[PDB]
Amino acid sequence: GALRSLVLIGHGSHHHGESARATQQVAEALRGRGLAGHLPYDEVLEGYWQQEPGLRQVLRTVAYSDVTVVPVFLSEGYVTETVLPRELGLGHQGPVPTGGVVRVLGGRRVRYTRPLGAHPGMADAIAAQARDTLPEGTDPADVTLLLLAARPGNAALETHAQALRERGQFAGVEVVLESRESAVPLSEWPSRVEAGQAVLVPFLTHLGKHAAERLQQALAQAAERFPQAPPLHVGGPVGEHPAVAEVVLALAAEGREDERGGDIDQAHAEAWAALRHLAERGGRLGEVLLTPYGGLFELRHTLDEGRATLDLQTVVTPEGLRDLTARDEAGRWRPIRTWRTLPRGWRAVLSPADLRLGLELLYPAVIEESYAHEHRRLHWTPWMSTARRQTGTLARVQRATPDQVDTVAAQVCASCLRTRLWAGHTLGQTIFSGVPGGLPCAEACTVLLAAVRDEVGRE
Amino acid sequence: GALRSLVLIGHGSHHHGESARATQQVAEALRGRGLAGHLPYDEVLEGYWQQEPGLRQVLRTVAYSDVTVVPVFLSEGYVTETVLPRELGLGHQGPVPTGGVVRVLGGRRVRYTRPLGAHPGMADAIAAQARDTLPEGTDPADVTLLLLAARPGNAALETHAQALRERGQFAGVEVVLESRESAVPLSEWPSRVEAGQAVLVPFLTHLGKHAAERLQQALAQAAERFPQAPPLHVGGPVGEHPAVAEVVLALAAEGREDERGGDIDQAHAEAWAALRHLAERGGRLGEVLLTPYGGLFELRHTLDEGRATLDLQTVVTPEGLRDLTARDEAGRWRPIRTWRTLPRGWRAVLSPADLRLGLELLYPAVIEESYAHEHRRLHWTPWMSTARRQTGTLARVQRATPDQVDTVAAQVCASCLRTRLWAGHTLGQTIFSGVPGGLPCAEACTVLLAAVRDEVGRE
Ligand code: SF4
Ligand code: SF4
Repeated sequence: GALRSLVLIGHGSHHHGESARATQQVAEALRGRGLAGHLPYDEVLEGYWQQEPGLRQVLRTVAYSDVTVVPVFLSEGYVTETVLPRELGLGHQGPVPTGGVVRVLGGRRVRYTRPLGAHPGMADAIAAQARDTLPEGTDPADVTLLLLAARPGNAALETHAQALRERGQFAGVEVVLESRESAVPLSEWPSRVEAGQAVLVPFLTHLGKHAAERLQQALAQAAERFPQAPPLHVGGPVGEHPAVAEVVLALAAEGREDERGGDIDQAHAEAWAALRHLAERGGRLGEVLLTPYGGLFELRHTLDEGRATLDLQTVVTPEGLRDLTARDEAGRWRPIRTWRTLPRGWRAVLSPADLRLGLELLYPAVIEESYAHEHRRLHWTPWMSTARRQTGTLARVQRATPDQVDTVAAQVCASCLRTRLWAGHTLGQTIFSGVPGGLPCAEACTVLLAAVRDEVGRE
Repeated sequence: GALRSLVLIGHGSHHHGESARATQQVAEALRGRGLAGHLPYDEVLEGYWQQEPGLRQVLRTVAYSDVTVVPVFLSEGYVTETVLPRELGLGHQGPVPTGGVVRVLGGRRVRYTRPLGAHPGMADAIAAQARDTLPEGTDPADVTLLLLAARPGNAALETHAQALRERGQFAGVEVVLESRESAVPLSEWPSRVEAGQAVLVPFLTHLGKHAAERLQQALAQAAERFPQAPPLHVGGPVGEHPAVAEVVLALAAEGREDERGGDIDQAHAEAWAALRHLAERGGRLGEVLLTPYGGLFELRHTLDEGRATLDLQTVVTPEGLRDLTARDEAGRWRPIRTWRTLPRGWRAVLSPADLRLGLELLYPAVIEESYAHEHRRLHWTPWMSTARRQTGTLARVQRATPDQVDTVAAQVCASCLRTRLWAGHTLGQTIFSGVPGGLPCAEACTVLLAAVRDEVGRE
């Protein structure tokens, strides 16, 4: 009853899975330590800007009254200083204090940290990535370290670069930058490597395919210009290296003000007790069938009821269930997990201990929002409140007519299991009073907002 | 024990519902009479070119071994002479003579008639619509009868226009043409009227919203060009008039070489015996929950399991159920009824006598195909064979590579409940083995053919 939640925030995407992969990797590694007894947290949850579990939903999902939120982002700017605290409801803008933003929201102590890329331990993670990218014999002393920035003035990266120069285990360290579409152009890298070899580490959480193409073109330009250039070993993005989890832990601690921890959140616990009572009877939630299976719980798609075990792909972890359900049957990403697009073909066998994380990853926010609606205490947010928060390209949703929003919502939300309470639709029973398809929507989602944007820009 | 089936064939659509409502209106009227005892057919079924029940499916749905197929088309031309016979598998092209084309296919004797538009009874239906359209005091001999054709070469309508002149009930009779996108265009109609009034009857099964705006547009042009034009009364499409049912009956009767009749098709009868068995125990079929309800049956969406009965819209006829499931929750047409897009919010209560029609209109061909697959005898048609039947802009599907079709099918078919047997996908268990989402796909559908056409076109 000194209990604490860690939340990790990633960018996410409507379309590309890689963009959640760094957050999901680190989350699972830290839970792993929790299983082993070396985690100063009692749970590790995820939230995303551009998919579910969303920024607006993530504090509804935390089990405990003491929460630490760490941004798994490598730059300090718009997204981290404006977008994430605004969507989180932290009422803060601009530079984050070292040590973080401390708030009281819900019945909850929340502390929002500086981003991952700001922590000095990122210099260690870079160096480790670089050494792991080399071939079995090679003295780093003979290797020049190239650090690939995503944008021009990443002040943190320059700092890490100078730390690694001083520590002196590389022949040299250069910051490289791809051109358009002062740091050294990647297309020129051999002009800076007079002897030995080079190694490239992207200072990136991940590498999407357009980005990867920009990069290999840059390198092909280099090689055309310098046809006998040093051997170059190209690493993966530092955001996927195992060391980032240790950096996340250091960031999470620095700035902590109170050492007491928190307590369990009662509303949340009540929701999950109801969920357990249902799982024990057997029951259905969305497109998922839950079946007690001795001392375990099986989950499968309701369409796959009665289907032979060996005609299914079985998993036995919450994470493997998440992964199997991340894309639809065409292989396309599912950013809104309540969409009526859950793929067939899978089975999950879960321990009683793992059931909650399993459902929370499969259907984020649904157990808690449903239970709250069942008991008429789900408060929802009108379109106007949502539209008025948006900045960037999304601010334009503010000039959508109520006809435009209804028309777009009719089309978008038809794909979804939820009922759009924020648009005046009503929901009388939920998953907790017998109805598998009875799920509340409390607020216009990121896929709806983008569609309204597009409609508004069509003129 | 002389048993016979009538099959009505319409155009249908991927996107719009009018193009089937004419066929559905006639079919439903004729089933009503068959209960009043006043029908020479023991069932009335539907099939469509561009939606389910499709031309490839409809004959497998017929209960009897003697079948009459009437095209509800107001033309007699390439579509009725070449396309419908080719898709139905009749082994016929060109002119169909009065009395039909007779074939033995499967176990059935099938007679394919001339189209609705070719029967001389259509003059009576046109006159009746004309009379109904006049201010009900009006005297016909004071009125010029204008007949709107879709396209220029409607020789059948010209035949009728001449019969109606000879009857003489009207001041005169002229054909005019829908606007492009030597009978005179509708925008010139007063050039063909010498009486002091006119009545326009569209020789169409239906009038979509596009074509309706264009008709209004043409009428505005006529009114400017001819400020002296007399008053025009505008009737709806003749295809929607109750008098068309009597013409269909007359067409069905012409040429029945005999008055013997047929027997029950045993394969079809077996599949419905299997379904009845499943129904008395309660079962799930795709996205539908089938429950014994005393001596009737209840159907609802599986997502609505447990939902309060009074929160649902109740229907009690197969046709009502069909109408309520015709569109998705965005109001978009569902041409392929096995798509995972069945709307929520309804319940059907059906007598045992209505169960089969109910299920056949809700999910065309699913019962029979599923039954046949479990008995290891569902015959599938390979892609290249489908592609090769096609003509026009659609023949372009013939250019798609195996990878191109595999790529489009993964994207399109992801929306579908069915498993593409024709593409080498296998299905080990169907609805009849207790798997709600186990449904076979025996042949590429019109929605997938159009998607492959667009892909080839884009590349
Ligand atoms: S806004 Fe619409 S699509 Fe998004 S979660 Fe809500 S109901 Fe679903
Ligand atoms: S071709 Fe694909 S979308 Fe069409 S009915 Fe078959 S499985 Fe369904």
